[PDB]
Amino acid sequence: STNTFNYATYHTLDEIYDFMDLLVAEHPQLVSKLQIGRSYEGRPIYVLKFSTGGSNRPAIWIDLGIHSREWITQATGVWFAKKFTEDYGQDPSFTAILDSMDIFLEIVTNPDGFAFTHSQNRLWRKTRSVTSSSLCVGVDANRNWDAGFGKAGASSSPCSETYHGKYANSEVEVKSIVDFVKDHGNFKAFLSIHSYSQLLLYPYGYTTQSIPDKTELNQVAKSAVAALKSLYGTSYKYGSIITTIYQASGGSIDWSYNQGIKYSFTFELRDTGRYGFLLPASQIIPTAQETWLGVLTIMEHTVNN
Ligand SMILES: [O-]
Ligand SMILES: [Zn+2]
Ligand SMILES: [Zn+2]
Repeated sequence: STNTFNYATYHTLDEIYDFMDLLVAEHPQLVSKLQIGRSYEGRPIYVLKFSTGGSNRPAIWIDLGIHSREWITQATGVWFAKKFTEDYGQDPSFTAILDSMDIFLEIVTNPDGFAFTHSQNRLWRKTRSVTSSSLCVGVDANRNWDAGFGKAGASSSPCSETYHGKYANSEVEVKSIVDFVKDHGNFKAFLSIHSYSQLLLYPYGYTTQSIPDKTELNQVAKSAVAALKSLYGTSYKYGSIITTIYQASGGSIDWSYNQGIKYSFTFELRDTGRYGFLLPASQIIPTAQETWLGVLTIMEHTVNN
């Protein structure tokens, strides 16, 4: 049961996939599992849909683990999934959100790379797509989106960790999300989870031009970092991607924002470099707890209060 599943340790790809089947079996009144595509190697790509009814209700997209090595993200996603099922009908605020909006959660956005971090390279970041012309494998899925694709902030060299691929959406793991979100057409928030650095970022990453909704998103971001900090005092910096980290092209939130999805944010979770990607399992639950308060604040702003 999801009640005996250990949320305080890291899991394999199959354990997480089995957890998904368990959650759907236990809470059919709220969650269902969708296969939106298959990875380069043929692994199914799954999205959990949380909904209380309706026809094409406004939605919130949340993806985790696009960069496979960022294990704290998939772990936070599993906990989030459990959280949603416990809080509905309990937390008055979250209850109002699910009563008028659907939440789409993608725990393992890059399954091939995730399997690879467990079998061969713990620090693997990219997908596992093969390019016959190179001995190097993979494309950085967060440089593959049609948002300033091929511009500064990504590399054209296949061996680079930030290789953008041959063309925008070349990676099936990316195309499957683009297609799904576009066909859906009613997403109001697009949240992508990463690690590490402790930053809450909004568009743009590919250009220094300010998004027209700059002042609003910056206020929402300030509110979200305040709420997250309240719990354990964890401090986050926030701002546009280009001014807060560096210029980065072909990123997902830049693409989602240009698709009319206003509340597009990227979270860079714990820590700031002590452990980096190898965050100890003892910090899983705490990280998941604080990030939740931050995420919820953004959602309340999308239902509009
Ligand atoms: O990242
Ligand atoms: Zn990342
Ligand atoms: Zn990052």
